Amino acid sequence: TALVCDNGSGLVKAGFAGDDAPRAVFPSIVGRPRHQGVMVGMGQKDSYVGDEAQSKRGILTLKYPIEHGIITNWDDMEKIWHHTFYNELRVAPEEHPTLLTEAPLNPKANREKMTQIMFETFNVPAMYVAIQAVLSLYASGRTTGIVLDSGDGVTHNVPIYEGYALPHAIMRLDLAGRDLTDYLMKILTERGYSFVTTAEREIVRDIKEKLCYVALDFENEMATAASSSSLEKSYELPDGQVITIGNERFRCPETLFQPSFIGMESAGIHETTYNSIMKCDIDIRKDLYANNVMSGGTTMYPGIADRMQKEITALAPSTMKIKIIAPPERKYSVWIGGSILASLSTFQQMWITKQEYDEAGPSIV
Amino acid sequence: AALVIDNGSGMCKAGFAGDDAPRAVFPSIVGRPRHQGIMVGMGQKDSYVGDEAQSKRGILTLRYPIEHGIVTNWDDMEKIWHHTFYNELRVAPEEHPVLLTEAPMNPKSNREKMTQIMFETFNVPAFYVSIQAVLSLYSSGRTTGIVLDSGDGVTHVVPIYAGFSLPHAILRIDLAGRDLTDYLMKILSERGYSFSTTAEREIVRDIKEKLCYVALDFEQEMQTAAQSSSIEKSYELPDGQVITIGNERFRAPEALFHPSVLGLESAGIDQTTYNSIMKCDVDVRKELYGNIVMSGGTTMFPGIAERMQKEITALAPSSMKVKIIAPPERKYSVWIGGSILASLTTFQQMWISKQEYDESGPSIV
Amino acid sequence: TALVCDNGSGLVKAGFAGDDAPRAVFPSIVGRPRHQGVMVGMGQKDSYVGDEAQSKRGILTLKYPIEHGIITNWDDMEKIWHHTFYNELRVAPEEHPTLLTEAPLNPKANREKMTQIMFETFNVPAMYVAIQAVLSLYASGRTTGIVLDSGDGVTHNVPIYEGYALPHAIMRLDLAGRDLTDYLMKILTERGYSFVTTAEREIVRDIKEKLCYVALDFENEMATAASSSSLEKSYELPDGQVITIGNERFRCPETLFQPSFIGMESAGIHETTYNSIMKCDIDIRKDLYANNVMSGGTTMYPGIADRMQKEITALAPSTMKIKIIAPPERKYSVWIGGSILASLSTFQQMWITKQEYDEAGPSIV
Repeated sequence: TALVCDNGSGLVKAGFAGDDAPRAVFPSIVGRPRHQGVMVGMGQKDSYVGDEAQSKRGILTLKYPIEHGIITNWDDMEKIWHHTFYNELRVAPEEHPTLLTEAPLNPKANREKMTQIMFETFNVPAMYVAIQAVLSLYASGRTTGIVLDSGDGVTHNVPIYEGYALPHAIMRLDLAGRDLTDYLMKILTERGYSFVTTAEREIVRDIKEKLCYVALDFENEMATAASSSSLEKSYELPDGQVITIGNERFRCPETLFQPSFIGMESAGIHETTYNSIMKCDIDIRKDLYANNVMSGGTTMYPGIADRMQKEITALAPSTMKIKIIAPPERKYSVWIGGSILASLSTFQQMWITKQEYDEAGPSIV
Repeated sequence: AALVIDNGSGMCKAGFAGDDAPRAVFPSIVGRPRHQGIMVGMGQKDSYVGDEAQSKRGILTLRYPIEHGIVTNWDDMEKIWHHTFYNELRVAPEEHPVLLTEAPMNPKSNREKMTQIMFETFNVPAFYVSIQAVLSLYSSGRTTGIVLDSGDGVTHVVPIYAGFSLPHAILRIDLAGRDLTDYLMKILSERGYSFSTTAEREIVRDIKEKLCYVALDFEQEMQTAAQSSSIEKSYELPDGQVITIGNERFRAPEALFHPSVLGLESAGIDQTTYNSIMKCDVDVRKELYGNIVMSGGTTMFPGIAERMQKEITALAPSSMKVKIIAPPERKYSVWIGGSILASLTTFQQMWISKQEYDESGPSIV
Repeated sequence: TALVCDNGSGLVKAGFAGDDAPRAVFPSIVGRPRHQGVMVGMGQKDSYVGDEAQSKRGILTLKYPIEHGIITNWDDMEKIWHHTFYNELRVAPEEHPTLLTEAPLNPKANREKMTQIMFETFNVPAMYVAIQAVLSLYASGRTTGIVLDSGDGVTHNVPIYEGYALPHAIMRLDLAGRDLTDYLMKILTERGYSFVTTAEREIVRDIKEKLCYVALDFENEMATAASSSSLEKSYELPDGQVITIGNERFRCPETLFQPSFIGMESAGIHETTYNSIMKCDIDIRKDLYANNVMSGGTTMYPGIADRMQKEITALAPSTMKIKIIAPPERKYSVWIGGSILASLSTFQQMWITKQEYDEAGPSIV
């Protein structure tokens, strides 16, 4: 059977086509040691991937090999792809068709390099690479719609008709998980605190998951922040510092809607939906609006879907019939979409064989 | 001497009669500041146009008043001219007879309204409006010839038999040089290519000009882009990223022959030439077949004349004299046709006088 | 028991006999899939008829099997009827007598081949084929007159006196429901609009039915268009672009009186009536001038009967009584007549059975 492997900028999820829910789920980090010391009962080790990269981070420096949707470094990608099979999944590549995911609408060479390294270094009998937002539409179990796939690096509004994007409206904005934590980090220093290590930047990254939320209306939320302590939510910062976070808790995740808040020349996410759709053919738009679907990391925020209903309806003509879906499982949607499609009998023919590599070469798809 | 200001949907060119090269060529963008302020540099003036407005996006909200060579906003079109006269050419409208252009099959009122503003707010001593294809044909030194503009704005085929357009086959495709840059801006994304801000989208426009070509046979080509990096040409993005560009090099221009890849079941430029020619009378058809003149910016792509020559040969009888003629200057022919027409001595009695304007009014054209 | 199934340039109308209004109703379209993929619900498919095809129109190749009321392909047609019995009426053709309709100039071959398909494949027990305009006269209940049959594909003048339709007096004029809608496309796009996608492609059809007028006195209604009265009629798209249709609204039905509006240098319906009544005998004439019956989808226009009233009255002898009988039901009359006829207590011994069919062969029917 086959393996599906969502390479995030920050999270890499993998498993056997057949199950509902992914097996290997690890941070996309390659760490590297900061001093010649011996690990307790190990060789010194040149690098650390995912999880042991995460725990041994302090004595380390951590690079992520995927930034903003791009695989940037290609060795550190191999270390991730290795850490899947030979560490997380307990498998040998040549046993398995493998599938990986990519950022709405491809050319060639970065996929060539993906396809290449698969069949050569690892020797997987088959590969397929399939679209990240479009696979969230496959997870949502429909054809048409507009996805907002926003992970660590890169958000995407993707409008779709048939299985594919109506791609001319796929706005990127590289305003996403990373710079959202950078805001929380600043607005807590502003609040009177400090943070130094990347571990501490994880603890920031973390308060983002647990305490940062999306109001239905910012202006009334700033008002209720100014009225009652109600919004303040403390948390024991591991050391000790039970810190209070109040108006910040929305003033960070807001950043999708206001890049002005970090100080960037982008219009907000709420508007980019309308503009992507206005860029598209005009009547099928109705279907697109009716299936606005969300996915990834930064889409996990408490309130974001109902607020997208306030916002996008005020942008669009009132009779528009807009409907935002955002799967409860959404961190894994690209993989749910993946497992099922990889396991699909009418799609079994579409996989890239080993054979097609050895004859036709890396730019197969 | 008498001016020529061709109102490109994205590219406006000005100048006079007689000049060989267009004197004032600029991005036809009206820019207004997002918070108009008290001082210099701070966004001071209620409208900018051209390369100034272009860099100043960061302070502005940009507009294109002309959509599909149909001026869809006059209150912005005017103020472009007020910059084109006073800030580009640095001259006063009331002194020079003006020649300005139109997209074929212009709704008469819109012409009459250009005619209105020119003589009323602009008080120009004389004026004449002119059809874009028909001027580009004059910049080949022809009377007769079916012409096909593909500009930034809109793509237009005209059976110009002997200096007259035959309306009934003046065909339009609303997928064009803008939507082609867009066609590229779709299909670079899963190599992590970042095109999403207007700055980035500019960069994808540059790649379209520099690398994108019409393959002589689409499918064969694809398999050479698979088999070899023969197609694969690298490019350094303004930050410094050595990217490589391959399939998109031939896939991006090909939306002109297959509108479908954008999402418009419209006939390709070739099919549309043919279908315009048949829609003319039998004897008109012969010369049109042998005198297909290409015009605009989007007719520049390497491959396009040889490819049009191939396909129209399949489409016409074996013994039919198919013959393409393309100007190396085709992004500017429409302007050159202006400058030639204004300088034509014969034509000095053909201008619309200020007299006729005030005796007979806007409707006379 | 008996069935009636009217085959149109636009729509099939099927049912049983003696039902008031058609049981099955579907667009004469036959689509083929352009993409080898599973429409998850079906397996692989052959072809799509009706609204199966009018849903999947983008991914299909649509074909019009019955150009202008003449059966133009028998492959697609056999499938239409294969769809008619089983899927729509949900029953088996072999226990059901089946009346169908035919064109006023319909060749023997077309009558005989529809009947070959009828018995020899579907195995129906008894069938009838009957001339479209007569069946409107039979829904109008009379034996005599001149029947102005304008549907989607064809406009007709069929005189009848006693039962049977008059072959050399039947006028036909191939400009009708389609030619009018896609004209309303041009004049309204000309009014500064564009029906770019599928459902406003549908809205140019919708507007034509609901909103349009055969204004009585068009000339002094052109004055009323030009002096601007509140004749203007907004309607919304699927988005919130309220489109304002005012004048064109009547300037499009105007084509059934002057064929010049599209481009045919020929006499409008009104005249062609008068001409057929000339070509008809003298003694009949007083009937024809007073039993001018109109039907087919296109005759539904607000004002068309009054207008026809005046047009032929301005051509006839003033000693003559004139009457254009436009029934409130006219878009289904061709079937109502059929249904009534099949349900007639006298018609059973004209139910042409397989016994009659076999022994005589196709030429019995």
